[PDB]
Amino acid sequence: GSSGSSGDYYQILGVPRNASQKEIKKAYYQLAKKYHPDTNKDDPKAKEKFSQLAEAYEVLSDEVKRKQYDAYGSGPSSG
Repeated sequence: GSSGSSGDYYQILGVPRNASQKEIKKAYYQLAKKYHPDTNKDDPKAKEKFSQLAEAYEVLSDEVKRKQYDAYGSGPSSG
């Protein structure tokens, strides 16, 4: 129960583990625009957040990456 999870793309984007291709796409853009580097001038942390998004979608949007990630999507990081 560590306050603040990092790694689960589903969380980064804000979609359920059983999201839909449509939701994944729509969400990705929704978040991206929200955490845009342009609007975020005095936000050096954002630049990092946005990067996470793109990477998240790339995998999800991809059936291959999503499938593999679906099984290899575990957080063994002690907690």
